[PDB]
Amino acid sequence: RLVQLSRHSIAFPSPEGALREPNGLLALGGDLSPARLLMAYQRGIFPWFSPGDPILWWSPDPRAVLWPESLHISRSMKRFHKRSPYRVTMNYAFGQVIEGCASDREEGTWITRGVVEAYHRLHELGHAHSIEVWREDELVGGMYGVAQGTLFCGESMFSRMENASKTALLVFCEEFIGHGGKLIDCQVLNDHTASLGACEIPRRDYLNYLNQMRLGRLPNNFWVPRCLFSP
Amino acid sequence: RLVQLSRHSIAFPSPEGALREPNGLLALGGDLSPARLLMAYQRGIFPWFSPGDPILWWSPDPRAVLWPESLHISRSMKRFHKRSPYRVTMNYAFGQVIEGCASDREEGTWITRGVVEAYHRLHELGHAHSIEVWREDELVGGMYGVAQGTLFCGESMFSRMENASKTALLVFCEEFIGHGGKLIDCQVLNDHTASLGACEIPRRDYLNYLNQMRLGRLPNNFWVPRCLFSPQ
Ligand SMILES: CC(C)C[C@H](N)C(=O)O
Ligand SMILES: CC(C)C[C@H](N)C(=O)O
Repeated sequence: RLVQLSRHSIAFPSPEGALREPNGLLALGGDLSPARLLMAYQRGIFPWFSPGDPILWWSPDPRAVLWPESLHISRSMKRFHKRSPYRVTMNYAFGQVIEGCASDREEGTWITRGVVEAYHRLHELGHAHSIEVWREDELVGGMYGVAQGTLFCGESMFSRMENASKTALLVFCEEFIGHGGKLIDCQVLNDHTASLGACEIPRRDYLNYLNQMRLGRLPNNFWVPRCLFSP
Repeated sequence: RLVQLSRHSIAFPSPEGALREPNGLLALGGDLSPARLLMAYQRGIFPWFSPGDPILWWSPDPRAVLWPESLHISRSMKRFHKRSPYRVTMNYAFGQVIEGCASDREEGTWITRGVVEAYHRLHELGHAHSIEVWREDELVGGMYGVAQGTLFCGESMFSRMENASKTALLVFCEEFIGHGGKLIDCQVLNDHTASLGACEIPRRDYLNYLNQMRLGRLPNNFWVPRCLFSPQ
């Protein structure tokens, strides 16, 4: 299997052909052009690879996902948010947010300048979005991802101050479900993501949901840059 | 005659009182704010002016239009599309399409940073849409415009590869016709648009349709980003 892409085509092989180990490895090569990424997200595929390696494309089985309404907020966090010291915005500083996720030397080490430029293009074309957390005038956290109708693909999140991440995710979810949102894609289940309510589901089911929710929509102004939470 | 708009009011004068030559010159000034732009379209007025000049608003008589079903496709163009090398999408890259038209260097030269931002806002707001044509991984054409119910005002289109904009309009028309689309506004006829089957009707007639179709409605999700046609 494992198809090798090229500049001559933006089409990917079927997700069902992905490898078992590593989980979901479907293709390598191509580029991070706006059209190829959209095609990918449209088919439940996403790019991830370490700096120095060719572009690797995935669609694991199972797929880690998060039902907005199932977001788990600790009793402590709720008390924290009740008197939150942060304010949350939407699409105010995408560059800073993705650069925030990049600078942390962990899972975000895969975010190279090439990746940053690629997603900043999707954000400029209106498909990639960011939620920003502010402490005074400083960005202390947030998250970003690619929208797919009523489905949201969460690429990553970062935090430079206690409870910043949870805040962005807490408020976003309220906003999301409040206006039609139905699902958040987390790709691969991990400890932190699992502690927040993320659960695994068969890839085939994820695909069902995806081509089902990508043709849906949220209010015309749902992604317009604005303030989301401010006491 | 012809009025100076004000940053104060977002209202327009009766299109029927426009000049004959230059055809349709109705007003000047104002700004390109969403509210005002959206209002002009509602009234069958559109902005057009060269860099350096003040905003100019127009409503020509006659008006150029295109009945979707009457789109003319040559026999060799059908042969081409039958085995098409292009991919067509909706709202995948409005900014790139508009910049593509601005780069035309013929008359896309009126499209300044200001005009681009103004139409970008209407896109952000969901009133302006684009149709992209891809060849492999490259954007080779497309068109963008403002939706007005079952009426669509085609602002402009561009081509970087043979038959690109024709397949853009061909695929769009099929999509548009299939879900309730009634008319495409072309503003002012030009050899190319004329070969595609566009024609001229009296301004009072166009306005008549406009006021009828702006009430019409297409599927609630007609404009969400998606692929409309995939090559083979
Ligand atoms: C919303 C989150 C699931 C985003 C990203 N997948 C992460 O693990 O941080
Ligand atoms: C897109 C076309 C059908 C209309 C546009 N005004 C043009 O002449 O390019």
